[PDB]
Amino acid sequence: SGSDADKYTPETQPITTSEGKVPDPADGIKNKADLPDGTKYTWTNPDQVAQDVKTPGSHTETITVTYPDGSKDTVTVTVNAPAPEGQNITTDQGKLPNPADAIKNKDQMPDGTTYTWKQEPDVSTPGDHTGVVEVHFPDGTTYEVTVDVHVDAV
Repeated sequence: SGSDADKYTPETQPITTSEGKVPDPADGIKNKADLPDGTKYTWTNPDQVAQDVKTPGSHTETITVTYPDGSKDTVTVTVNAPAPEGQNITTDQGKLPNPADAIKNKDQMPDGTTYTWKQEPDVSTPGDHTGVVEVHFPDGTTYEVTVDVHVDAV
């Protein structure tokens, strides 16, 4: 059509965000310098990206690229919100750790997130065990994390 949208090819790159924060959609475009001066970048669905960033995962979002000729291109980008990550821990035979100890990035979870054992590791037996930590978000959602617990013989 001879439009800018037909001429240019915006390339996306994954966006990593922090808990609940929507970034500038321009952050999702790898080759902004390729595009005309004054090209605009907009979250195509602001409500969706706002809700998606409040939960762990790699979420598919769309960015609208508005060109100076009035044409537009809507591209797909990943927005990554942190998930609770397990870390290996060690405990004495018989002792069940605080489940929070088995989560490596508690600081990346929403303020007020708490932790339980959904499935406790069997600490009465020395050796390597897995347990499941339940991550309890303030908004009432939860996340299960399989974690490794080494039990030292006593």
